[PDB]
Amino acid sequence: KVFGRCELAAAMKRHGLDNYRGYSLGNWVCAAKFESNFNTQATNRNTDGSTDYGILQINSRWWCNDGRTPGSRNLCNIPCSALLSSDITASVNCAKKIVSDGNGMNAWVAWRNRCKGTDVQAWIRGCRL
Repeated sequence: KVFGRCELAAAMKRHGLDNYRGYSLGNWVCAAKFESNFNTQATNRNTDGSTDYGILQINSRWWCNDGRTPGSRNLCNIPCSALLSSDITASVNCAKKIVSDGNGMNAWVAWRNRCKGTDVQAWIRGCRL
C-alpha cells in the first residue's frame, strides 16, 4: 500500500508513535518518506545477505525472520513478511524496539540523511490531527 503523508501520520498516531521515546510524529513520517516513499511493500537486499522490509525498511539480520539471513536473531519476533502488510502494526511495534536499542532514530539511514537536523514538523503540516 502507498500511504498519503497525513494518512500515515494518522495511522502512526493511532499506534502510539507520536513522541514515543521523545521522537515527534514528524520524525516518523519523515523517516517513512525517505526510507520507503510511504510504500509498505518497499524492499532492499544488502551485500551482507540481509534484506530491508516495509515502510521503515527494517533489516532482517537483527529484527525479523526471513528464513535466509545468516545469524538471524528475529528481535521483533515476526516474519519479515509481516513488515510488508498494508497494516502497519508489525512495522510500528518493531520500530519501537529498534528506536530503544541505543542509537535512537540514527538506526534509519534515510532519516539521518534527509530528516535529522530539519524542521520535521513540516511533515505533519496540514494534517491538523
